[PDB]
Amino acid sequence: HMKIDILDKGFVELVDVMGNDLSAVRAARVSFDKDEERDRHLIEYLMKHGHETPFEHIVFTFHVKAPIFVARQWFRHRIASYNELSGRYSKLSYEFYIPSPERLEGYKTTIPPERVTEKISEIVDKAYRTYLELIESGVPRRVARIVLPLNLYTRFFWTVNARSLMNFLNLRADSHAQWEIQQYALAIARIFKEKCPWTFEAFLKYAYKGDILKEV
Amino acid sequence: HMKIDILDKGFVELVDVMGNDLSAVRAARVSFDLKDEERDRHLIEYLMKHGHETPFEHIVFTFHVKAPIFVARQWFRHRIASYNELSGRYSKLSYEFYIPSPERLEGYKTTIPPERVTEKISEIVDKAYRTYLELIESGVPRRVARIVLPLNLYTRFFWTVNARSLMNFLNLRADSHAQWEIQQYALAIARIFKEKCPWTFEAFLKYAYKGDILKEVQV
Amino acid sequence: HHHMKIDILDKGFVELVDVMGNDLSAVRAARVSFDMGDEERDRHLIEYLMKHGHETPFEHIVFTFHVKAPIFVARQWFRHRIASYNELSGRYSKLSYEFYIPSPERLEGYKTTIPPERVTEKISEIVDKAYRTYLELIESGVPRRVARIVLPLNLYTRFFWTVNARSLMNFLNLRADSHAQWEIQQYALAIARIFKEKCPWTFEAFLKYAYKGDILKE
Amino acid sequence: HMKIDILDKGFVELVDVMGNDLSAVRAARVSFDDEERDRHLIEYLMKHGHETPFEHIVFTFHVKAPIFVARQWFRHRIASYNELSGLSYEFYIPSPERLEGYKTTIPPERVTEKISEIVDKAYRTYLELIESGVPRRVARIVLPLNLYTRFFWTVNARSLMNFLNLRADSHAQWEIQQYALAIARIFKEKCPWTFEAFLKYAYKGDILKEVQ
Ligand SMILES: Cc1cc2nc3c(=O)[nH]c(=O)nc-3n(C[C@H](O)[C@H](O)[C@H](O)COP(=O)(O)OP(=O)(O)OC[C@H]3O[C@@H](n4cnc5c(N)ncnc54)[C@H](O)[C@@H]3O)c2cc1C
Ligand SMILES: Cc1cc2nc3c(=O)[nH]c(=O)nc-3n(C[C@H](O)[C@H](O)[C@H](O)COP(=O)(O)OP(=O)(O)OC[C@H]3O[C@@H](n4cnc5c(N)ncnc54)[C@H](O)[C@@H]3O)c2cc1C
Ligand SMILES: Cc1cc2nc3c(=O)[nH]c(=O)nc-3n(C[C@H](O)[C@H](O)[C@H](O)COP(=O)(O)OP(=O)(O)OC[C@H]3O[C@@H](n4cnc5c(N)ncnc54)[C@H](O)[C@@H]3O)c2cc1C
Repeated sequence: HMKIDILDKGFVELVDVMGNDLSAVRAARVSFDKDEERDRHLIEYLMKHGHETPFEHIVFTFHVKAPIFVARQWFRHRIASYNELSGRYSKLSYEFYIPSPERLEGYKTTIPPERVTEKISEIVDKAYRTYLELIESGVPRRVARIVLPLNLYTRFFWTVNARSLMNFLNLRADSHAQWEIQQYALAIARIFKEKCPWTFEAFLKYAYKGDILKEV
Repeated sequence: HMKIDILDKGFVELVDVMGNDLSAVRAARVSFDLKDEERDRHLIEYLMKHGHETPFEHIVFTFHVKAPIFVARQWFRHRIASYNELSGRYSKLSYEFYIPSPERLEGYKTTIPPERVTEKISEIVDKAYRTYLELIESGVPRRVARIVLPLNLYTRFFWTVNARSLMNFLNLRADSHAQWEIQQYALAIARIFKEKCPWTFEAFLKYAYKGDILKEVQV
Repeated sequence: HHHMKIDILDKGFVELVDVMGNDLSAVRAARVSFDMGDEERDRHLIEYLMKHGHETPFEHIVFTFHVKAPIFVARQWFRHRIASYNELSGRYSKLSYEFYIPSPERLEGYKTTIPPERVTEKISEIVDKAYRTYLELIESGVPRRVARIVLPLNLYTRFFWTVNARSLMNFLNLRADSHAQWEIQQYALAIARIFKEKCPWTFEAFLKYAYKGDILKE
Repeated sequence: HMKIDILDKGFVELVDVMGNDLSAVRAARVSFDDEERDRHLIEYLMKHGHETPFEHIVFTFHVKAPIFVARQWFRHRIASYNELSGLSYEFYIPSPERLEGYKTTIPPERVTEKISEIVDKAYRTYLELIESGVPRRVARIVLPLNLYTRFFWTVNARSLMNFLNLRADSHAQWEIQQYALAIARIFKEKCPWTFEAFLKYAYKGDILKEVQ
C-alpha cells in the first residue's frame, strides 16, 4: 500500500517490514517485555555512538522497478538479499527508461534537450526491433537480449536491514551519485522514514554523511 | 506466544517474524500479488529441490535465546545473521549456570556416580561465583572480575536470521555430530520454523536437510 | 610468481593477479598449525574436510582475478555476494569501448531462419549504431553517465575480483553447469582452470565430493 | 613470522599476507600494471571513502587469546575463523598493575592471587572429571573464561580497519585493546601507506593516534 513512482516507468513499492523503532530498542536491551521519551533517547544514544547492530533487527522487503544501469549500482550492496525477475517463473515485459528533456537541462548541449531524448528513444526502438527479429528467426532469448540497451527496465525484490539501508542511503542519497539512483534513494528514504521515524531522525541527525536528505 | 524452555534455565523465544512461505513464492516470481495453493506449494518444493535458495532469504525471524556461553560460542560462529548480546550498560545482568542432570551423564562409563559429577560441577560453580562476588565487593570492576566465571554461565541474545541461513544452522546443529546441548536448541528453532513456514520446512526436510535428527524426532 | 591469463570470447579474459596460500593453507587452518607438507595425511585431511562439508578451512585460500567480460556476464557474476569487486571507472584510468559479438559457430546449434553469419552481422550493426549514437551524444555535450544508457549489454567491462576458495567452489557449482548461459560457462571454465593449477588437491577433492555441476568433469 | 606477545601467555602471529599497498592501487585502477603517485592515490581513496580497493589486501593471523577476548573478537563477521578443536590448558592471570587504578579494599597482588587460586581449583576439578571418565566437552564447562584458545583469522584490510576502529579504542576492554595494537603493528609494517592514510582519514578510535 506504499508505492512511489520513479523516473518514467519505474517504482519502489514496500512489500513487507518486520518491526519498527522499538525493535532496535528491544534488541539493544535484549528484552521481549511504556515510555516513549526514554525509548527515543536510547535510539538517539545508539546512533551517535555507532552502536549500529541493534538496527539490524529492523528488516524491509521492497519491490523495485529500475533500469539496468541503476540496478547494477544498487546490486553492489552485498549485505542484503536480491531476487531478479526471470522469465523462468513469471512473464517478462520490455520497457525502457527515456530521460525527460528537463533531466538534461542543466547541461549546455549542441543539440536541444528534446533531440537527446528522441535519439535515446530511436536506439531503443531499433535495438528492440532487432531483438524481436532475432527471436523470430530462432536465436534464443538469452542470446538475443545482449543487443538491448542498459536503460531496459528490470524488477527485483530487495530485503535489507535498517543498518544496511542506512549505509545504502549514505552512498546513494547524495548529490554525487547519478541522478537516477538519487531518486530511488529518496524513495527508499521516504518509506524508511514512514516506518521508523525515530531511527530516521536520529540517522539524519548523527550518522548521515550525504546531503540530499537535508534538502528535499 | 512461542517460548520453549531448553536445558535447566535456557529458552528459545520467538520475538518476530517477517513473512511466511508465500514470501518466498512472491520473491521468486518478483511480484507482490492471484494466490493458488497447489501451485505455490509446488513452487516451494521446486526451489528447494533444484537449490534455488535465494527466495528463502526473504523470510526473516528474530529469536530471543537464553543459553550457556559454551553453547553461545558455537552458535555465534554462524556469521550470516545479526546478534545482540546482553551487556548490560543497557539492562541488568543476572548469574545462572548450566548444571547437567545426572540423566545427561549416564551412558558414559565413569568411575564415579553420575550424581557425584553433578555435585562436583555445582560445587566448583558455587566457588567461582563466590570469588567473583568477593572481587566485586572489593572494588574490582565487573569486566575484570567475571573472567573467573565458568563457561556454563548463561547469557542472552537476540538473533535475527533469514530462513536460508536458518536452514544452514539446522543442517549443522540439528545433527548427532553437534554437541547434545546445541542439538536441543536447534530442535526448538526447528519447531518454531516449522510452525511459521510449514511448507518450506517440509521441503527442506525432503530435499535439502543433511542432518539426521529432524527426520526422526517429530517437530 | 603467480600470473596466468586465459582468453575468453572474442576480446575477454580472466587473469590471475595474486593468490594467498595453497592446499596446505587449508590444512594449517583446520589444525591451527604450521605444517608444511606427511603428504598422505595432508591429502587425506583435504578429502576429509571436503566430504563432510567442513569448508571453513578453504576460506583461508584466497585469489585475486582481473576479469574482462561483457556487462551481461558481469551482472550474473556480481550476484556472488561473498567476495570483493572493483570495477573499472574513468576516474582512475582509461575507459575503452569494445563489444562482444558472438561467432557464427556459437549460433549454429540453433535451427535459425537465417544463416548464422547474418545473425552475427545484425548484432554487429545494431551495436555499431548504438555506439555511434553514444559518441554523437558525448560530442553534443551530454554527460557520459547519461549518454552511456544507450549502450548494449554486450559492452565489455573490467573488474578485480578477490574471492576465497570456498566461495569460489560455490561460484563453480552455479556457473560451471550446462544450464548456465554458454558465455558464463566459458568464464567458469577459466576460473576452474586457474583454481586447479593453484590448488590441485582442493580442486580434485571438490570434483569428487562436492562439485554439483556437469561440465568440469568433461 | 612476525610474532608479538600479548598479556601473560598470549600472542598474535602473522601466518600469511596477500598483497601490499600496491594491491589496493592495482584494484582501484583495475590494471595489472612512481612511488608518490601511488601513495597519493591511497590517500585519495581513504579520504574520499572509496574503501573497496582495500578489500584486495588480505591477512591470515594466528592468535592465542583468552576466551573472553576471543568471543568479543569473533563478533567481527566479515572474516574467516578456524579455532583449535581436538589441546593445552593455560589461563590469563591479570598483573597487579592491571588492577591498580580503582580504589580496591585489598591489595592488587591479593586480587591476582585470588584469581589464580580459583583458576587452579577449577582446572583441578576439570582434571578429576576427565580422570573419572566424563567426556571432555562436558567436563570443560567448569573452566573459566580466562582459558586461552587459539584460532586462525583471515581478514581483508578494509574489515581489518573496521576491527581497529572498534577494538583499538579506550571503550573496548584493556585486553582486546592490547591485541588490537599488535594487529595494528603488523598491518602498518606490511601496508605502511594504507595504515598512515587510515589514521589520517578514516580511523575513529583514539589510542592509535598516540600509541606508536
Ligand atoms: C567516492 C567513491 C568512488 C568509488 N569509485 C568506484 C569504482 O571506480 N569502482 C567500483 O567498483 N566501485 C567504486 N566505489 C564503490 C561503489 O560505491 C560500490 O558500488 C559500493 O561502495 C559498495 O558499497 P559497500 O561495500 O559499502 O556496501 P555493502 O556491499 O552493502 O557492504 C556494507 C558494509 O559492509 C562491509 N563489507 C561488506 N562486505 C565486505 C567485505 N567482503 N570486506 C570488507 N568489508 C565488507 C563494508 O564495511 C561496507 O561498508 C566508489 C565509492 C565511493 C564512495
Ligand atoms: C566498545 C564496544 C562496546 C560493545 N557493546 C556491545 C553490546 O552491548 N552488545 C553486543 O552484542 N555487542 C557489543 N559490541 C560488539 C559490537 O556490537 C559488534 O558486534 C562488533 O564490534 C562487531 O562490529 P561490526 O558489526 O562492525 O563488524 P562485522 O560484524 O565484521 O561487520 C563489519 C561491517 O559490515 C557490515 N555488516 C556485516 N554484517 C551485517 C549485517 N548482517 N547487517 C548489516 N550490516 C552488516 C557493517 O556495516 C559493519 O561495518 C561492542 C563493541 C565495542 C567495540
Ligand atoms: C559438528 C561441528 C564441528 C565443528 N568443529 C569446529 C572446529 O574444530 N573449529 C572451528 O573453528 N569451528 C568448528 N565448527 C564451526 C564451523 O566450522 C562453522 O564455523 C559453523 O558451523 C558455521 O557454519 P557456516 O560458516 O556454514 O555458517 P555461516 O557462517 O552463517 O555461513 C553460512 C554460509 O555462508 C557462507 N559464508 C559466510 N561467510 C563466508 C566467507 N567469509 N567465505 C566464504 N563463505 C562464507 C558459506 O557458504 C556458509 O555455508 C564446527 C561446527 C559443527 C557444526
